Amino acid sequence: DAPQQLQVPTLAYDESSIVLVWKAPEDTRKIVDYQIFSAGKLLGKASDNNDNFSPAKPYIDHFYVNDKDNFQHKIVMQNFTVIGLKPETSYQFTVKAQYADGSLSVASKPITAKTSAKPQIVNVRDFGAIDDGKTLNTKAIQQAIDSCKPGCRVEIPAGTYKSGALWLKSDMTLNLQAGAILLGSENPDDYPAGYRLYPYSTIERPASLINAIDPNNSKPGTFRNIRITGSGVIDGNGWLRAKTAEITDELGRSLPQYVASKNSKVHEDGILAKNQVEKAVSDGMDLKNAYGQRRSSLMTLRGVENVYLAGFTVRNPAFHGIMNLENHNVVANGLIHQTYDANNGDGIEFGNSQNVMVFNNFFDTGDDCINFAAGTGEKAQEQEPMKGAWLFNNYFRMGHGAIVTGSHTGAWIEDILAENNVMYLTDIGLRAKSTSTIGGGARNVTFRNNAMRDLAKQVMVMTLDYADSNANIDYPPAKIPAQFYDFTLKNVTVDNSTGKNPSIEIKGDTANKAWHRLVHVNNVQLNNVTPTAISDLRDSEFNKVTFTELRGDTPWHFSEVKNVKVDGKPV
Ligand code: NI
Ligand code: NI
Ligand code: NI
Ligand code: NI
Repeated sequence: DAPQQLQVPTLAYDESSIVLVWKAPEDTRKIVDYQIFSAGKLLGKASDNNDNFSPAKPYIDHFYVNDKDNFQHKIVMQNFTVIGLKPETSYQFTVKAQYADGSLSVASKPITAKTSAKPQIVNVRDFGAIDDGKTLNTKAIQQAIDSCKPGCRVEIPAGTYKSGALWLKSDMTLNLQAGAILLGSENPDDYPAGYRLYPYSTIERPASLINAIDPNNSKPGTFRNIRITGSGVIDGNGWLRAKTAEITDELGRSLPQYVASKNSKVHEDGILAKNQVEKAVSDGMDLKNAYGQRRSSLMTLRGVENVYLAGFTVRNPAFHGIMNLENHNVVANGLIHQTYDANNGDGIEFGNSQNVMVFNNFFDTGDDCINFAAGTGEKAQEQEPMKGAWLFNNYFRMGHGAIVTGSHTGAWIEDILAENNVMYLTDIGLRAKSTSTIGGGARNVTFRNNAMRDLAKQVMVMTLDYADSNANIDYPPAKIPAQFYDFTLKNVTVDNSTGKNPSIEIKGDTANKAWHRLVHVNNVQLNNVTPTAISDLRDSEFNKVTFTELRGDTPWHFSEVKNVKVDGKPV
């Protein structure tokens, strides 16, 4: 059957290049690659193209190096980058599946796609931006952005440019060139009032280092067509290095290591984080809220329709890494996150956003790699559901969970597909969490065709707490309680999970009517992991789940279950 849904991701094109992605089927056992054709002429194979353009790809190939016996699910590439094109030119494209036996599928339905016109180019050095070792460049960089006409590319060339909060606008690209480091100011005054997370949030957070934030309005379409690209680094200047400041990773490359702090330690551990918490406490906040709310995140983009993030390295946030709040049509392509172990330094947060795509990312994060959020309590639905996410061809290294939905489930997290990824040293593959009074939940979540090694904690955890007016809770409680259902875990392999907690852990509170339902687990092999602990679950089935080298006596531990089934036989 022909590959489906060949497409250019939102804004993933410029004057000389176009990125293509397509769906891979559920069952890829026979598919070993994809070949891409332009006007029926072979441009190449997806595997080879990713070797060239994806920062995840060498890590992903390397993951299989010691996999004699073919234990690990072999992921396929679902993207191809076309370069060397001409400005304002249409190109037609098809894709074919390449099979084990060497034959090819029928072509996909073609697409035509057109490169853009060569953009006005604005260099920040022409506004007096300077890498001189302590000029603050905020004004220079903001002047360059302000001078932008629609379609402008703003360039930060090689060099380290210290900067305070910057404010982006519609219809522009900020390009961070090779050798460019955008460095956060450590001065809290360089980050003025930014935003409140939700409309009903009461504490104002500072601006991030990079912002698309309208002072009054969060609605999707407040901004449009924002692109941040290039192979340079955005460094938030949040934290000191850890005692072991740098490590050599599994490819022999160096990773930075950021101190893992807490609210009572930030005065010794923080840089911007320290200074911002100090300023907030002296302004009157207790230390807990100052730590929790008053550190600048690296990037906050709110109300943007069409966002393309590509190529850049993220380091050292004072708080979160990349935040998307109420955006539509977001693509993150080939970002490199090196933020281990900055406290709350998650890779990408998606908050009440729709139609989001992450591919070719490398994640080494201080918190969750990819987190989904949708508000809290009765007011949550003041906002869009968190709906439509497609996460593929990424390499997850360290982090609190590769795919996390969310704790904040109020308006619903839904229609999430994470396929053809590799995880190595990550805490957890799939994490789903909520409490009763948050409301909403998550549904239609598929985690499939992923391979995992040396997980630090557990494979998959779905947890639902009660309570009640037992609550020290800031939002109004939800009338309909939080639930999870319609979760699919298929064609997944894990070798080693070094935590002492349950490999597959599903937990609720059936007494208080809190259960999960409609969990479908098919064709999963778990080697050298602990037994499962599955609670509060109904109308679910586990088929062709094989445990080998079990760290315990029996894999299956069930309690408080209704209409569930292994494979194929009632529990
Ligand atoms: Ni090859
Ligand atoms: Ni640094
Ligand atoms: Ni961490
Ligand atoms: Ni956490």
